[PDB]
Amino acid sequence: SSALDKLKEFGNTLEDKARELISRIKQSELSAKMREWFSETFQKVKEKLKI
Amino acid sequence: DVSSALDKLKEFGNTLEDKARELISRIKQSELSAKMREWFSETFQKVKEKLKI
Repeated sequence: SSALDKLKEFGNTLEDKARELISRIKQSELSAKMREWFSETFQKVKEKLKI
Repeated sequence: DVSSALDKLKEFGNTLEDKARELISRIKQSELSAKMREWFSETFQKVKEKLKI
């Protein structure tokens, strides 16, 4: 059963890496959306108070 | 187009998770086969030993 249990460990590492990836994608998305929001808000404040 | 990029990676990650689970089920299917192949061969061996005797 050597090739089988080797494949089972493989499936489990894959599953864990997929979930890790998803979490990092969402944290990056949160980071990017806050960057864009902050910058846009700043620019609007700039625009409303000239230079 | 960053938005479409992160979304595509989200979709990839979700599918990879699903395929990993399917892989594990396929492995348990082969496990069943291997165990039965052993049970059949061993049992037949005994049939021979018991009778050839």
